[PDB]
Amino acid sequence: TPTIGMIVPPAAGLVPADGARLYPDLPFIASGLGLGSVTPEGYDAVIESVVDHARRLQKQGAAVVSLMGTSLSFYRGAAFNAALTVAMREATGLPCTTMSTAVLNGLRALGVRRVALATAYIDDVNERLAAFLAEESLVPTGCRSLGITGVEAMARVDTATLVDLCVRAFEAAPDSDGILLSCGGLLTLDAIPEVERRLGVPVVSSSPAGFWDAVRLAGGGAKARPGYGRLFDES
Repeated sequence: TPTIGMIVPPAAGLVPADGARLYPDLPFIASGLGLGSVTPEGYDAVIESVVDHARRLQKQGAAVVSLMGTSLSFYRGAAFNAALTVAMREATGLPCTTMSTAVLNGLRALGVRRVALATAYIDDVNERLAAFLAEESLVPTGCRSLGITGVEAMARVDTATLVDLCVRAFEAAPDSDGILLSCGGLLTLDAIPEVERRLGVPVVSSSPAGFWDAVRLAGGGAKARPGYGRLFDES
């Protein structure tokens, strides 16, 4: 059974709880970046830090590495994500991926072209992720946010609150094939099937999608626990 390595933003470097539950029998390890919003040391220093943490995971026995950070994966667009992926792969000799690649793969697997975006965080996250999706020829149809800033760190948002968010996002953009939920706080898994039940359209949650994508990359053919929505039920 291959170990799955994840690079996460906070220095604490914990494996995210919101996804680990999908795969209770698989070993995950994580390495935390601790980077600031801006890094005065410059662009090379940011890339070096990502690459160093990928090496650390390789040395600790990871069989694949996923960059599980929203800003690094999405905020500079798809070409940057691809270049950083190759830099990671060339640094480690391991299959490497990211959260944005995972989200693209999830929406593709579900046949989603027109997407409504929802977040528990600020508008800017939806705008960045929408621009990224649009550049990849998907069609953002609408954006809804809760504005809870603490979700950039340790905040947990109630399932019912996340469900209302996604439902209202879709009702405002009812011409959508599906919904992308990002920055939803510590736990989002429970909202997914409930939203899908109420709307009849699939939901991709960015962090759980990164788990699914890494497990797929790993090549074991392990299935997620059932009951967490179309993407995980079907793969």
